[PDB]
Amino acid sequence: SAVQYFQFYGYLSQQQNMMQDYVRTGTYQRAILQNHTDFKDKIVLDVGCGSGILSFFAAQAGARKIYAVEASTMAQHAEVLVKSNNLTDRIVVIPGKVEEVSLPEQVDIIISEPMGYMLFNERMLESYLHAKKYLKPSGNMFPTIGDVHLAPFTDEQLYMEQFTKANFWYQPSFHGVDLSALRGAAVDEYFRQPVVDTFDIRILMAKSVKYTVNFLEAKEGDLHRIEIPFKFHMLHSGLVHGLAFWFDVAFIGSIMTVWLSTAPTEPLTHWYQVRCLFQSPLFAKAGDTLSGTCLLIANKRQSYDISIVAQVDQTGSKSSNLLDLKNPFFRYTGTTPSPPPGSHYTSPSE
Amino acid sequence: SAVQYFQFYGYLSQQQNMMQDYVRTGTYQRAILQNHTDFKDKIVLDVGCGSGILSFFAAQAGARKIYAVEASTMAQHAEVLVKSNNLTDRIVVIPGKVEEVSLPEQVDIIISEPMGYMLFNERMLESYLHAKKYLKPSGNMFPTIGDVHLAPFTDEQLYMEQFTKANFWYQPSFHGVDLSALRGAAVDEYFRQPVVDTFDIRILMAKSVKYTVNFLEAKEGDLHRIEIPFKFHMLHSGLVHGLAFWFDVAFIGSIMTVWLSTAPTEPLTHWYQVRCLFQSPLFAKAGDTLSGTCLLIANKRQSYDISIVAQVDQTGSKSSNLLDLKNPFFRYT
Amino acid sequence: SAVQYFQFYGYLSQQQNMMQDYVRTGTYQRAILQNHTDFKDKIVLDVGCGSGILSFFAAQAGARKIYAVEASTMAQHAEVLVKSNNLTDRIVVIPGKVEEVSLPEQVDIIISEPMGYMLFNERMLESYLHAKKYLKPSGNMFPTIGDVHLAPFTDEQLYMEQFTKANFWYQPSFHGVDLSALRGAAVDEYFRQPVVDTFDIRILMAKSVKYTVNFLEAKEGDLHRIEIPFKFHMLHSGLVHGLAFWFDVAFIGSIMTVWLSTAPTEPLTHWYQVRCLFQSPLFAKAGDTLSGTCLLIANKRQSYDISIVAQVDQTGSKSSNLLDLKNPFFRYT
Amino acid sequence: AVQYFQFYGYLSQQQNMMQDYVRTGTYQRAILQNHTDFKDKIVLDVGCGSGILSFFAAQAGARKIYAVEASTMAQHAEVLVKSNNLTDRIVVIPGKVEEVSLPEQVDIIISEPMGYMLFNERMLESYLHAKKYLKPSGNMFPTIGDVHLAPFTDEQLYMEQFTKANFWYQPSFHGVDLSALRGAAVDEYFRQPVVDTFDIRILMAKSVKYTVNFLEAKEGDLHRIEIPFKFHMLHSGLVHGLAFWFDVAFIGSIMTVWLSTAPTEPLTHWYQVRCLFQSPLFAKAGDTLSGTCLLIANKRQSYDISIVAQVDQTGSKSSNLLDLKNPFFRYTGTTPSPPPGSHYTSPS
Ligand SMILES: Nc1ncnc2c1ncn2[C@@H]1O[C@H](C[N@H+](CC[NH3+])CC[C@H]([NH3+])C(=O)O)[C@@H](O)[C@H]1O
Ligand SMILES: Nc1ncnc2c1ncn2[C@@H]1O[C@H](C[N@H+](CC[NH3+])CC[C@H]([NH3+])C(=O)O)[C@@H](O)[C@H]1O
Ligand SMILES: Nc1ncnc2c1ncn2[C@@H]1O[C@H](C[N@H+](CC[NH3+])CC[C@H]([NH3+])C(=O)O)[C@@H](O)[C@H]1O
Ligand SMILES: Nc1ncnc2c1ncn2[C@@H]1O[C@H](C[N@H+](CC[NH3+])CC[C@H]([NH3+])C(=O)O)[C@@H](O)[C@H]1O
Repeated sequence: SAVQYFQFYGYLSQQQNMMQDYVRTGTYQRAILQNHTDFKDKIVLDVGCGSGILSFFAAQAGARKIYAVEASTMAQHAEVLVKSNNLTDRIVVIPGKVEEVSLPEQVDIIISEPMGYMLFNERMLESYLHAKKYLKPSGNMFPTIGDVHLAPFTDEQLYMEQFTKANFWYQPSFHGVDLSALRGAAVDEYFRQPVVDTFDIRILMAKSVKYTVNFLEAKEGDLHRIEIPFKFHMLHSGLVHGLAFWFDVAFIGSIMTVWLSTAPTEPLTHWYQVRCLFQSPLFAKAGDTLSGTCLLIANKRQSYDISIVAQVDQTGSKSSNLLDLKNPFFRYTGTTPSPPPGSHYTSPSE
Repeated sequence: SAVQYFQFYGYLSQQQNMMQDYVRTGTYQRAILQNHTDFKDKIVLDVGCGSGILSFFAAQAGARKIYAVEASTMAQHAEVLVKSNNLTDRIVVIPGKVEEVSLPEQVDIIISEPMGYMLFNERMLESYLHAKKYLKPSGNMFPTIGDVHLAPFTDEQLYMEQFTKANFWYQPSFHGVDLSALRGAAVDEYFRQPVVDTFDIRILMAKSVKYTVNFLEAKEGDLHRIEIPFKFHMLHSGLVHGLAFWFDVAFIGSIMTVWLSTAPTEPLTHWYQVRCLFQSPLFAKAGDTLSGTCLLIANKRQSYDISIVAQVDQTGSKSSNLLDLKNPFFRYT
Repeated sequence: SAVQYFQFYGYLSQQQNMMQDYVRTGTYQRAILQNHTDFKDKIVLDVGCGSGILSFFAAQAGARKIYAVEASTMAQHAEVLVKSNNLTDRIVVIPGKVEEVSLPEQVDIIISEPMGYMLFNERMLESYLHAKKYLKPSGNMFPTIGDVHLAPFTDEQLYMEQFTKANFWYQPSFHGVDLSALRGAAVDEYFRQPVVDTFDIRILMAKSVKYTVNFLEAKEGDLHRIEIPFKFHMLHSGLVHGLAFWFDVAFIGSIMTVWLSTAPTEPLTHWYQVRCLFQSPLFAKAGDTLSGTCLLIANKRQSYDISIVAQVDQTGSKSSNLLDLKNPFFRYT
Repeated sequence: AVQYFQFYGYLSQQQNMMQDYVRTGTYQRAILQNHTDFKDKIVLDVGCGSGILSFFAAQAGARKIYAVEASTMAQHAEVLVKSNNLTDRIVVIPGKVEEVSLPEQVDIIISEPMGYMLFNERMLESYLHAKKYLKPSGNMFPTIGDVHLAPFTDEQLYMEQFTKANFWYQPSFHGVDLSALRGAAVDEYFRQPVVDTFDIRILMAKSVKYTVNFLEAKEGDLHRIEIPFKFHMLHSGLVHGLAFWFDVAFIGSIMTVWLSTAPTEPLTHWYQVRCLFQSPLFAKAGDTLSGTCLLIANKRQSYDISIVAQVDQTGSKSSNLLDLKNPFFRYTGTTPSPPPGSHYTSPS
């Protein structure tokens, strides 16, 4: 539901949680300030301003007028901050959906933070693209482009954990009740959940594949159906338990390009990384090719139905999987991720 | 939304989380089996059967026919278990809301698990009471009664934990931005959050006060406005940081009465306990009396508007508070 | 106020308290005796001799004549010690303020112990500098130079101790009275308090910054306005709760240079260390630079109005703070 | 006078006084339980500080409350009067009660003018001075003040003074002979009244009480306070000095309420005060310890204390001169130990 989505972002604690992500917030601030010529005396649109922080960064960069659109009740709080920071003549908070509000004029640049898990979750990118109707023909988008990265991984424990949980139902006398008939359904449910957390990069079995969305060119409708083909050339031999997902966005300004990355090679963000499991894992040897497709289909719950089909070309062994991005499993514990066993090529005792 | 509510309970993982609470499940089973004569050859209604477990307990106790009503998709799973457990002739799953379905006959006993945090959360108690339209005049209800217990507590660490998070909004220059104008709003939000977890009973400053709901006598409408008065006789001197809440239910059967407790003196359940924090603690001395009321008003979001007003009678120190069950702080780890 | 100062130093217990600081007294004695050649057959001025201890040290080092100026009543006690130690021909107690007395001749070397908290507190340094009107050209001063050290620190416990105290004025119903309107005033007051005590150096977030006062060159008026710029290169990521202050002085003699340090890495002195708290801490990452200035303005109440302005340059996060040396928080155990 | 009022300008001290539950709670109870003395009456709060007592008076139904305050605290009180929506009932008057002007005479005066040994800080004089604004038959809250004194024995406290002074009794402190100042150091320590608490078992006789009736007394009475005493010794031993504490009474129309700082009561921010004899006196149980404690007002907002004590049966005499404005704060928080030899039955 949309109501619930906007209720979630009405809480100051959630805004705070996002603001406290230093990578995110700091990178946005740097991206805006270091490209000051894209903002000085310009007209700006902030799509989904929340607390208003990005608009304040735009004001720090010298913007003449900033329209800050916000659909949740947070809009009232942003208005309080615009007043208390004495920026009433430069920032105008507009309550409502960017799809339904009216803007007084066209803008030189649109800024937003529309990314969700594996980039697309929450389907805010559509609104962000929708807002382009207010952009002048020479206008810019901050972020300008988004890269989704995919890679196959091996993680036997993560895989087996699912069955360990579902096997609760495989008992003939739970307080006298035979639960076993539901074991299959429980297994399916667990494997339909994308897994949100981080991992050691050594579990990755091949160089990532990149899928790019150019926000200046893309159309809203483009995000209702996203087909991501992939061809992985395996670097390590073993069992492929699924695909890991992360993303980067780039702010391409007149002075410099600034990147915000959620890669597992980078410090963690509140986006972590996402893994989609194969219910049937695939064996591959170094040198093999793992080919297939990831298809994201927009649904009515502000999310996507994910279909992943993969095959090892040399053996023809196939795996097909369906996942629901709206019900991810938050697994992150804070514990340092262990590398796969058999990572020692020299004696650990030396 | 009701949609949201029933979507939450459609997941098998959630059913599993509830089922693996051994105190809960075991206490229900014992309550039913030790009172088998209340079930033997009887007609039963299971309000919100979920996986169907309570209906299976009713069947174990010899019930002749069990109508198991369930509004979520879980209903389909319960049907599978009834079939696989060879009980098609005794357990009948009725998919839908208990407020909207039709039952073939009146029942001798209603069984359910309608309790949430502080007993009243999620507002399933209303549905449970509504189901009484299907109850024969001499019929029973399992649970028969529910007691919510309140007690004042002292916990500096918790108070400062919430305060520290709220003070983020005190910053005059977060990346150059002055957030302070929202500090009052932030404190209000954080302290409206019920704190769900457990605690050592040594933090309790007075004997608990009890508020009883008799499910046999109560009417549905009664749960639209719940006024809970309290008068505590302080046993320890110190700072009262808020009120702790937990609950007991009793299954009053023909053979014996069995209690299910979520008290902090008892083994932990998936309900843990709930605490309401005061934005400013109240100082009290041993022997003082802490008086006031907890008022719950049903709202349009499947929940309650809750106000807690407490005062130290001797000094007139008053605290007024709002609690939002829609936004709990799950602190347990 | 000057009256109060000189009343304070009139008590023998205070003199005792200072004399029993063995690092201080011992370091002074070593500084003077190891550089006996700077005193042998010389004329000395002891600014604020108190008990006279430093003058006795000068006499031990072979000085021909020592003028020991003291404005408090302690002057009479010193004279008793000069007589009982049979040093009347060498130590001459001059009662009065160094700014007002008359000395018969110019001196070869000035000795004093004019340091207070953060070096500058109590404002005896300007009197010490004023005394140079009696110094022969190329004459020496013990101490010769003073280094004030600054460093950012993180200490959540201290911050919340002070914030907890300030939150008393947050109460909306203290014995029925709403105090909250004064919370802003209370927070401002408590956080204006320098925190006097020691700490583990592990709380420091960056290499200290040095500010040097050369007592041979500095002029009296210079201590009426002191501007200390600083640029810290952050070595650790975290919350900067404020700035830590300490000081060293050097006695640069002809035989050797002797240092008296009050650094937290050194044995404790009665000066401890001083910390200034920010009402709101500043977040910083390793590699960032924390820049700003500490401005001390002499006020008419024998103290300084202190302003500390600091910012995290990468984010523009600013903190402006006031410190009141007149109202310290003595925290050491 | 400047420093005195500078001290009370800080919110932290007001807070320290407010957090003393005995004091604050007892004032609140005294005022609220005697509501007929306040309901629709004209009130004067002498030295209102934060204004707390005025708020108590307002809770009790006062028609108008004049709150006089000489320190900067006056504005903080003004902020609280506005924020508590009581501007038509409470009027904050910045300035000294001796110098400001009130338009009306009042029915009752409230204040908290007590210091160490009751009299320290000399605020009672201001309090009594304020009676120029009191209607005839008007009341005083507190109405009377009782100072209690009793002889004590505390060998450790006594010997402590010499232990501290003997720092100066050494011939080569870093090469310096300090000995000549030892006598001066000893006299200095013994001039300091000792502020802290103690076990009531160190007290050697029932206290003697000196009462000041604030309804009857004049300001001038407090310039010279002569407190005669005659103790009937209950325990035998060495008498090292006199212990001091005080009570005040709020004598209302409905009931009388007491605020005590006695060592038998929970501790207050006033603690208790002990004045040492530089020469102790031996006494037997049953002997009489007679003499006088004379408090003489000085210009330092305090008193010079002269204590002359004698054991009548032996004629052993001791005299002491003390400065109440420079007391030694000795309190540490440690549970006070009773004197050794307090066991009458086997401890094992
Ligand atoms: N079509 C739309 N019209 C208006 N407002 C919208 C919106 N879609 C999302 N929002 C808000 O936009 C914010 C989203 N974001 C990120 C959430 N992952 C807030 C980012 C904020 N600008 C910041 O950087 O702190 C939230 O407050 C959302 O209610
Ligand atoms: N008015 C209503 N009509 C029908 N069904 C309802 C309902 N209100 C709740 N439910 C279901 O009842 C179950 C609740 N409970 C506990 C949730 N805290 C499960 C009870 C089950 N019998 C068990 O004990 O495992 C869930 O499946 C809910 O969808
Ligand atoms: N302008 C001045 N003219 C004369 N006397 C002064 C003075 N300023 C301070 N004093 C005294 O100097 C002493 C200071 N010092 C340091 C005290 N923090 C005494 C130290 C003494 N010399 C020692 O080392 O034992 C005190 O007695 C002060 O009254
Ligand atoms: N002649 C005088 N005229 C006006 N004000 C005076 C005063 N003498 C003392 N005060 C104030 O009285 C207060 C003292 N008292 C007690 C301190 N020992 C505070 C009482 C206050 N009403 C409370 O109970 O909190 C302080 O603010 C003092 O500046």
